[PDB]
Amino acid sequence: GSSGSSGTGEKPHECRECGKSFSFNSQLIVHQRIHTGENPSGPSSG
Ligand SMILES: [Zn+2]
Repeated sequence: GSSGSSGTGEKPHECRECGKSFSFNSQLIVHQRIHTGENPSGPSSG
């Protein structure tokens, strides 16, 4: 089972959804499609 750790890396594009980081925008965009794309466990409030 996956684990949890701190300090992943600083990138010019962070995912306010989960907290991920992508050196490039195009990337963060393809990832965010996972939050709005489906209906996970409470993605966001507003
Ligand atoms: Zn995310």
